[PDB]
Amino acid sequence: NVISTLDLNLLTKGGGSWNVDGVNMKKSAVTTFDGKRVVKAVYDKNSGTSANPGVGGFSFSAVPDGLNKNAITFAWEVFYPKGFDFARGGKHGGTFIGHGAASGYQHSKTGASNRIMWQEKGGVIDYIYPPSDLKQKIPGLDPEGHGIGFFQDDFKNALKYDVWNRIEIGTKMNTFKNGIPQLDGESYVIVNGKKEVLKRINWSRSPDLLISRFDWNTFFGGPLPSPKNQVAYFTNFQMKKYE
Repeated sequence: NVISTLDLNLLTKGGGSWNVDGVNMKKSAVTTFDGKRVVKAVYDKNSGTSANPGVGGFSFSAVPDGLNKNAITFAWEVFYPKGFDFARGGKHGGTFIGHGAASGYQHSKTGASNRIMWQEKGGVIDYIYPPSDLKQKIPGLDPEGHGIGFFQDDFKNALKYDVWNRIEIGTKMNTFKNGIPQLDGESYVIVNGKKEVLKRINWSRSPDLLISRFDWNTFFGGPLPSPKNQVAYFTNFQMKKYE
């Protein structure tokens, strides 16, 4: 089910068939750790969102050759050395739908996003910014304020220390019938083999607005930044069929 795997030796040289762009390496680095080619994500104390002054994490986008715009999964592995402080959560990355803002406390009629966040104590959630002005039937899936979290009770302390945790996030567009979005989009999260699915999502308002990119942007919060200088390692970024 793997379509392609990002070669991190090409991360700032176009990413091969991933078409990687917008790399913000910051204080992070591609290196070798535990026999694997990884990105060492460096989170300085007080780093998080732009509201916080420190430097932390790294980002990139990709539109890989082979991206199924109607349904796709992205996957990666992350190693948290013992003692890492998860604070009260942060971002990994995920998929964006359409165009227009769908993060950063902004929404748009044309855009949505489906991201993984970590949580306190190494929990995981699905974290969604849905489009403005688009009907939803899932209670609280609202395009205002911050994103909407799902699965908090299913992945408590799922991210263990000193191990390669395996993460996946699947996104499946809703269908349209005579142009009306059909509230049959889906999302799923997998952490170390445990999968949870969310059904009945409207991901976009019209069939021209489909999955448009992978967006990687790892940082603490909001609203709390990294409480100390610390690192995590990410590896094995894959684009996979939606299962």
